[PDB]
Amino acid sequence: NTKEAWWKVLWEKIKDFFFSTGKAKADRCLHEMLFAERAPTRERLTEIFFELKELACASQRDRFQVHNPHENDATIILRIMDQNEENELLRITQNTDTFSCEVMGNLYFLMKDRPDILKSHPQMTAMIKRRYSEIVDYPLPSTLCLNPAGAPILSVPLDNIEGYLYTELRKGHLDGWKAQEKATYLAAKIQSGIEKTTRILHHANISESTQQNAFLETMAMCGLKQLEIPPPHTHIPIEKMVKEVLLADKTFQAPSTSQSMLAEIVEAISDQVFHAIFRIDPQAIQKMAEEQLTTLHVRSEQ
Repeated sequence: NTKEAWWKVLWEKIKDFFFSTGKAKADRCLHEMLFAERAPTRERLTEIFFELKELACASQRDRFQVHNPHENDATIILRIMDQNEENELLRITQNTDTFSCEVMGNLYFLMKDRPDILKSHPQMTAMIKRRYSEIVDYPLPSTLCLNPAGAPILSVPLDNIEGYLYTELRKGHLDGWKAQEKATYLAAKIQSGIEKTTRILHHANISESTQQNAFLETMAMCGLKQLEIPPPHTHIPIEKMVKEVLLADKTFQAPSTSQSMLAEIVEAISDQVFHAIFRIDPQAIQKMAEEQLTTLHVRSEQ
C-alpha cells in the first residue's frame, strides 16, 4: 500500500460503495482526482464525480449530492456524504473563477482556471453558470453570463433548454433523439476539424481524398454511422435549441461583432450541453479528427 493518510481514511469509508471490479476503477478515479502529479481540470473534476456515482451501487447513489448554495447560480457544489448524512466525505465547490476540493474536511486544492467562452475576443468576457439536471444526471448550462465593455453584466438564463428535453421526455421518447443528435453533431464536428486543418495547412496539398478518408476513419473509430439524408426534420437539434432560448431574451445588442460572437456563444453552450448528455467532449473529437487528417497525409507522403 502506497496511499495517502487521508486517502486510506476516505477509501475505508467509501470502499463498500462499489461492487466487485468497480472499486479498482473508483480507486483509480480518486487517484487521478486528488493524488496524481497534478489536479484535474474543473470539467474533468465534474466527470470523475459522476463516474464515481455511476460506479456505486444504487443503494449508495443518494450519497452523491449536487446543489447550488441557496440557489446561488454563481456557485455549485458536488459532494459525497456519509450514511447518517453525518458531515461531508468529499466536497467539491466550483465558483466563477476557481474550484476546490475537500477530503474528510481537509482542503486538498484550490485551482484557478480561466472560464471565458469568448477567448478569441479580448474586450469581452462570458462565462456559463450551471445547476444539476437529473434528466441528464449531470450539471448543465443554466444561465449565460456576459460582460461587455461599456454595459453592465448580463445574466440571461438558459434553463429553457432543459425543457426541450423534458418535452421530449414524454413524446417519441427522447431516447431516440439521442441517437440522432449524437451522430449529426459529432460528424459535423469531425467535418469542421477537417476543413479547418486543411485551410491552415493550405500550403500543403492535402487531397480531397485524404480529407474523406479522415472523415470516414474518425467516424468509424467513434462507432457512429452517417445516415443524415435527410435529418428527419421533426427534430430540433441542440444548436437550434439554444439559438432559440437565447433570442428569447431581450439581451439583443446592436454593438457590432455579432455573426462571429453569437456563433461562438452558441457553439460553446451547445458543446457543453452535448457533453452533459453524452458525456463526450465534442472538441476532443474534432481534435482527433484533425490529427487523423494530418496522420493520414503524412502517411501518403511515402
